[PDB]
Amino acid sequence: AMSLENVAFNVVNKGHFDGQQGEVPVSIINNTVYTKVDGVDVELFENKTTLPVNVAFELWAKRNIKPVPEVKILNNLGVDIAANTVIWDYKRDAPAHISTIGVCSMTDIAKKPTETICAPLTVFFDGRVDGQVDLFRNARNGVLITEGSVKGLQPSVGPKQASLNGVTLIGEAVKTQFNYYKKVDGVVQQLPETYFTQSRNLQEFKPRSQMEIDFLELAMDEFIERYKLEGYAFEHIVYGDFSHSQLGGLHLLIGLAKRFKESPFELEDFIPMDSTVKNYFITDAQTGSSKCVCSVIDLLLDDFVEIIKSQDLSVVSKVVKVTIDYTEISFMLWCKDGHVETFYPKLQ
Amino acid sequence: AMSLENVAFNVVNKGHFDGQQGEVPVSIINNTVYTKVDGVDVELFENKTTLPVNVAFELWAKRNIKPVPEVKILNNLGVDIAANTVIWDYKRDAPAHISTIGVCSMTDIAKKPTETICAPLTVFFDGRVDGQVDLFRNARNGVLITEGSVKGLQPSVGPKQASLNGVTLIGEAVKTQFNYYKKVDGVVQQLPETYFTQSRNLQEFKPRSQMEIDFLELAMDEFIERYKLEGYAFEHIVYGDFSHSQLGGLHLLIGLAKRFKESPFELEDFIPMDSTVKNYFITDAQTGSSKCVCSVIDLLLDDFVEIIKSQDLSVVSKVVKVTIDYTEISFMLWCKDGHVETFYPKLQ
Amino acid sequence: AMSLENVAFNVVNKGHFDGQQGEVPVSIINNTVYTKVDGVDVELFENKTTLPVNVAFELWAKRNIKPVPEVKILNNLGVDIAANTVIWDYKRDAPAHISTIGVCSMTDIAKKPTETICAPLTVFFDGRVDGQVDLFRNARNGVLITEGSVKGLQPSVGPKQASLNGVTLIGEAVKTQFNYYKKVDGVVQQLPETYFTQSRNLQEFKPRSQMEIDFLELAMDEFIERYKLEGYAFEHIVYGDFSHSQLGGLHLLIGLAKRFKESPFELEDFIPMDSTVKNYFITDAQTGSSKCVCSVIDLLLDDFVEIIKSQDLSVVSKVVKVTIDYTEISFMLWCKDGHVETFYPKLQ
Amino acid sequence: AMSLENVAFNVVNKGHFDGQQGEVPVSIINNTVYTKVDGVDVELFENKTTLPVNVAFELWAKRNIKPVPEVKILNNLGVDIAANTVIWDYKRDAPAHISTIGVCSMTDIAKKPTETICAPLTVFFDGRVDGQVDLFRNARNGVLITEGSVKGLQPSVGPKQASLNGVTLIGEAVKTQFNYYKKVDGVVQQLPETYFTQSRNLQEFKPRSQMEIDFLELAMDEFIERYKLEGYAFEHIVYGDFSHSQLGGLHLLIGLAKRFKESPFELEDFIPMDSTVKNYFITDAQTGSSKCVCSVIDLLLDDFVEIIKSQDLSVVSKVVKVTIDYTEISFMLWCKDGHVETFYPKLQ
Amino acid sequence: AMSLENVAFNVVNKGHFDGQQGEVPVSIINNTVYTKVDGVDVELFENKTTLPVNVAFELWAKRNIKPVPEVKILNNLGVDIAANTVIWDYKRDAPAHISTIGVCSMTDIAKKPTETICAPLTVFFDGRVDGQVDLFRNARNGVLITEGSVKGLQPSVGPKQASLNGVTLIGEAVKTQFNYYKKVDGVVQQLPETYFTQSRNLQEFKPRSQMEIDFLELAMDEFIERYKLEGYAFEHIVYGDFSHSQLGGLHLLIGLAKRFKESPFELEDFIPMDSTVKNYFITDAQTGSSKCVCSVIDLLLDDFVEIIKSQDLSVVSKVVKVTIDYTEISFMLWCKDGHVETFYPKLQ
Ligand SMILES: c1ncc2c(n1)NCC2
Ligand SMILES: c1ncc2c(n1)NCC2
Ligand SMILES: c1ncc2c(n1)NCC2
Ligand SMILES: c1ncc2c(n1)NCC2
Ligand SMILES: c1ncc2c(n1)NCC2
Repeated sequence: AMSLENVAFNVVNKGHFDGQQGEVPVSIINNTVYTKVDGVDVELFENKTTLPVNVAFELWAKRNIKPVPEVKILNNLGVDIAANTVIWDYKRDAPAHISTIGVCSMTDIAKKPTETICAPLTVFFDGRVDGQVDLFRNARNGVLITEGSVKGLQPSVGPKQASLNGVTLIGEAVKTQFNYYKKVDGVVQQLPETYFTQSRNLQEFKPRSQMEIDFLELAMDEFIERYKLEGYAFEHIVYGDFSHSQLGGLHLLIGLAKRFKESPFELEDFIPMDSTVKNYFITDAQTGSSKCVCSVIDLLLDDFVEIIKSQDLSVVSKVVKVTIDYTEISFMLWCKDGHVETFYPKLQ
Repeated sequence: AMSLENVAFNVVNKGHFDGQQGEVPVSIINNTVYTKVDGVDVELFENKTTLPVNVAFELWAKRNIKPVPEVKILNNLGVDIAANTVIWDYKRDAPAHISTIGVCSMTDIAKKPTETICAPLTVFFDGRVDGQVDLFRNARNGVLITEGSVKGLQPSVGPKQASLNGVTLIGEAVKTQFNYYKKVDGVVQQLPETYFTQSRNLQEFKPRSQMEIDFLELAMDEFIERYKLEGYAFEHIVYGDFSHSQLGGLHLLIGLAKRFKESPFELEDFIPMDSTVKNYFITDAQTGSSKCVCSVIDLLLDDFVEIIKSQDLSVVSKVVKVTIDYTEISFMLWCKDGHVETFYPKLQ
Repeated sequence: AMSLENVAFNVVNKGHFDGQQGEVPVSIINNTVYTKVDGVDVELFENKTTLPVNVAFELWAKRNIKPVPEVKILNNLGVDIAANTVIWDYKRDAPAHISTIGVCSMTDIAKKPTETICAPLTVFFDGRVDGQVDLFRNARNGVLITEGSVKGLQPSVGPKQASLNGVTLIGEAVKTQFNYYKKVDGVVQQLPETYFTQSRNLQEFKPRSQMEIDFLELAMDEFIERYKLEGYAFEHIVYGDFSHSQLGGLHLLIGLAKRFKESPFELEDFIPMDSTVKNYFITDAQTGSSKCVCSVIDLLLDDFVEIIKSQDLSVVSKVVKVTIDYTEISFMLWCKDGHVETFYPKLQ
Repeated sequence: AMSLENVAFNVVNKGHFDGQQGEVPVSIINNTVYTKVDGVDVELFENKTTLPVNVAFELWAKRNIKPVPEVKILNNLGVDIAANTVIWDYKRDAPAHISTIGVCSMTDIAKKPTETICAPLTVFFDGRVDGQVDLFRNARNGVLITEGSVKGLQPSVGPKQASLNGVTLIGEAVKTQFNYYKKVDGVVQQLPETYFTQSRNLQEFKPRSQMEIDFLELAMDEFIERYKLEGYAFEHIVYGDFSHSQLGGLHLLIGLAKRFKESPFELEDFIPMDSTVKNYFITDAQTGSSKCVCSVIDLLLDDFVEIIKSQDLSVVSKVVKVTIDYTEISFMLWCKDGHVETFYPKLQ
Repeated sequence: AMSLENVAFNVVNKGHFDGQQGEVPVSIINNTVYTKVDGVDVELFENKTTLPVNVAFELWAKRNIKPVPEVKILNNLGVDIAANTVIWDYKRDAPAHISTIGVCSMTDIAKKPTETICAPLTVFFDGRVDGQVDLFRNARNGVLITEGSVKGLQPSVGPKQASLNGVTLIGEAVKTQFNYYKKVDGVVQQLPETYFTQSRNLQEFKPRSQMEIDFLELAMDEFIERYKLEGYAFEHIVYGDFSHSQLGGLHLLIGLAKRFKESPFELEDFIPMDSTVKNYFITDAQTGSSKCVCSVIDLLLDDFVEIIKSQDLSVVSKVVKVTIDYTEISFMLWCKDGHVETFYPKLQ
């Protein structure tokens, strides 16, 4: 007996949809859901989605409140829809997927992932919910996450971090590192060996290795000396060049974090969504050095050093493909006289 | 267990709210309520009110579908709120009253009219619903309608016509002529002697007397001759004067109906609401004769003749007060040399 | 002391803005202006313009309520702005001009047309308002209308009809036929010889000549015989050909009116604005004969006969230019063996 | 002579409504009020209320700009409406009350609180405005605030802090501590002995006692030792338990402030309004420990210590009612073997 | 071949409009432009302007991404429109000018500034774009900026700072200090000698002189002693008086910055636009001292000291006009016994 007033009752009393019985008075005006409290309207939800306000309200209330894979991972794995849950995309303030399965009568394409409409779609399954590992085994297409082993299925160890209510974290009181499994056309697919992005923020950036501590503490020339990075263009790629009108390099988040401590800069997120590589229109406030499309990736500095040091530096220009977050990231490598000139996530 | 989905289910299956159990998927977008039918959205309701879309939807679904007094009568009698029903105002496409009693959780000020919040409000009671005659008997303020006699209380015979789903009609299969009772501060009022407006349309106008048949059939001069109306300015007041830039007279609906048969005209309803006297910005299409504020009343021609023939014609200008639909309508009477110059509802 | 509440007071009490003092409570919700009447909101105005709701409300309230030239005439004469009035475009439900002069503080570019900002704009002047003939005399660019003669200036007799509150009519109680004058860069122009469109409706079409009476009364072959129209393709151009999937001809409003009496058809007005030539996507309901772009002109049948009879019929295809409503209308004339095949307004 | 353009003139020139004469051009688009400045539109107000945009604009402009009681206090005292002022609710960005008295023609239920419509409503009166103490004496229901004594009326000393333009502060240049008086059904009511919440922020939290300084400075075990809190579950209730998936305790704002200094966390305010007890969906970013409904109260630590130490610890579970901000706050007390297990504001 | 889908393609791929060929799917809902990415809608733009959403999207995409004069300077110089660029006003989130020249088909009044419609408008020209210095020489009205000298034109050295993508900065990698030129009615105008505002923020305020360092570091009485400011009311004007209900003075941004370090305060920007002098409704959080209209200017402290010390202190009250940002700023000077009482930017 699903209703707008019951979803609102659950939000008000339980903090989210919790299957509880009850109704609260609701008013919908434009794109906002309000509830009456002591004679006045109190805002419960502001629709930022392209779905109808009451529909987006129910999907948000029905969001998964357990640690779930970050939307960039689900996207990189080709996930189309989730089985009997809503993965809320906090970066877009919208459902991560267009349709649902057994969640909301307006967006449901099926009540169970076993329905034939779900066979061509890559359904996300959560091994923490009863019966979902079995539903993945019977699914034609799907991605499964588990906390432990599944007899016969070869696991892929995912990232350490997961998203819990929009907070990306490495769990201590909860498990956030999952085993990942994928099936394409009824066949279990081998997930590739991959690096993982660290999902850190510029404002609250923390080093996760002795190399990262040394990058943030040491001066540019002594860090490059200590880590034998001469001829790898870290001065351009990681530290950044703010001497010309066009900002040079600055493609690693740790380099932006180091700069941010000394002077501020504007990062225009012109495609605001979760992705392995992010594109920003950057304007350095100290110098006025700027770049319309500055691709940034948050790799652990050691992982980036390992990628660039593994490269052959004998050709003028080549596409270097690196698996990051299960996806193929093309990098552009420019060399001269056996030294790196630039190395950046190739702007497609 | 009131809900948006249940109100929508009732509209789709029963044509209105009928207390039936069930839910249909609903989407709200801007001011419209849609329901999904075979994968596509079908419009159920377009909000024309100043209330939230979902709230207006429920009050419209919960509208009274029996013949009810026309909103102009309820307003003239000082009705503030209705007891356990919604009087839908079809002229405004909105509820006739701001609040409800035992109807909708968002608009309810009380569940029963016996609650102390209803004591100072003139509550509308319908003697056709069980226990409402007794709720009026106990009420401090109220208006009661009945189909027959009430013990001890003397009735005021109302108009022949009532509104059934927005259709104003004189019932043949249903009773539309009610007895009216009114209480102010616990005292049963003596409702005054009143004329009633006829609530006719210009396009489907029907005469309701031999004088009205003769007005529409005969020529102007022979009707005035037959009914001894010389000196009463019917040529100006009722027939209308389209010879000058400002349209002269034309204050009786029957006169507009007669004109409408010969040539069309635009009637701008600049305050669209139900009222005893209506104001229109009229433009006669044949002549180009026009008037910004042309007050029109739909009185039976015989009743209008009685009013104008019962006035003293010895003063240049005076206010003539007439009880019409229980309200005091002021008219402006202009005379010269013992004859009428003009007579018009000075009301809005 | 202009205000929203004062404009609303004027609309409610005077039927339009009349400079009266007073205020009524107003509420604005989305694109609608409401006013409170006995505790409930009554709609005063629904904004159909691309201007802000309160601004469009004031321009509509301040609309010219005298017979004014039809917007197609003002446009054809290059009118940019009106002097101290608003020409309301009833076909678009919007002001005919972007800006105003001495009308509304939000849209005013000047308070008087003598301000230098108005010098390059063709200002519309109304000789019926005191001092406007003299403001046109001093203006660099302008269009003047008068009811009589102007000293020294030679007139161009305009169309018989004018628009009074959106009703196009030939005045009997008011004058609708104006003298037109135009100045370009300080020089009084000689307005060209022009035909005028008749501005009739399909539903209320009336013949304005003995030829038009004969077209509507007689059969196709006897009308063409009586008026010696053999070889002029009136069967195709005026009567219409509904025998093939593509509707043939039907470019004169009188021909659509004749057809409309026998059987209905849909006319999709895909560019809804006032213009000399109109384009309709027509679907004949009886036959299913249709045409995406069917250009229709409302010319007096005698004027259309004069145009087609004054053309050289010796070339396969050529452009025929005709001054209609002061503008140059291009027609496409197609001939074969000295007879007309088709003739149609190539205009939009 | 109230108007939209006059309210806007006052906002632009005086920073709020100040009864000044004048008008500025205004445009309303969707839910925003703009004014023209140097040819471009400048936003004056964005409507976040469920009232029409122009109406909410006027109530916001007419907001009380003197220190006023925090909305949680007015609500806890049953205040329905204010006398001749608007208490703006900055937490909701909306008027604290639905209707007004002598403020705005659209929301006014009366011009003076002496009107009979105000008798059943608890009207807020401000003794700092001339004649309001007398109006409270004549009011059937009301709440009065004063800066000093009222002859014969027994005062209740309110909180030290008040809200001045949305800034909660303890006044040094202005008086913020008021005497409070309440009347129910014509009878002056004795306000109960009460504790007061401190109205502090997590980000700018300041200790207001030596115990609060010691809580934030000392380690958990030495604070509990110093203040003899062994057996009172401060480790769970105040410090918080982040070791399991469900976050344990954390019901006192000072405990959240201490945690906030070490590591961040998300507090989802799912019912955003001012209240004595707040409910948050909390997610600890360091551990991933979370709780859907975590009730938080900002009491001075000494006051909380006094409440819990006053409890009988001999029963398994009991409801403990404490008067806070004039309202009865139910707490849930869970004991075992003469020691506290948990003590929290009971989730209703 | 301009289109919505091409503008969106440019935003997604180039970070702004870059004349590139291509189309991406777009959806417009209410005031937001979305693009489809991996089956879900991603927000590209939220319209905060009074222009249609698709039109504002194109003007924002077509914004000037080079360092440009701050909107306060362009306004103070009477700039109406820009030549073949869009100056985006980041403080209003809207175009700085109503119309464009050769930018967008919906807002263009002309394709080239040489068109006669641009002659009466003060067109902004950028000497960094080819042919714009010549277009300024031929323009009747205009403002020109250059990086170097223009043969024969007497330059005005502008402010050190410019706006690059909404970041006000003094360029190190780019030039931000321009030469300014103005023409009124075909005649090159001599720009006056002027002081410049510093365009600093309260939160990230940095001193730009030894006097400014001493103001922020030293105590009030020793700074006034060191700089011989006795009798100049710096205690009131610059430091601020928070002892009474009305906040005294506090008209220099550096004084607000010094206060901000010790205690917070709310600054209500009730007219949010870029201007030489700003007006704020300020509420000091520590004391509750407040002022509805507190005019603030960010002059370099030395420049302010120079202005006030240059004043004659022998009259009770006088208007003192100072040229700041090319505009005449009226100050109010109040003296008594040869000493300053107050000196503030006169509230108009
Ligand atoms: C594209 N981006 C950067 C570089 C390049 N091409 N050649 C050397 C450096
Ligand atoms: C106003 N209205 C109508 C009339 C009048 N004044 N004098 C004669 C008739
Ligand atoms: C285009 N439209 C009409 C016609 C034509 N081409 N050829 C003969 C008649
Ligand atoms: C509800 N909440 C917490 C507890 C309880 N019941 N029993 C002991 C601890
Ligand atoms: C206006 N504002 C401040 C002052 C004044 N007038 N006289 C002395 C001080």
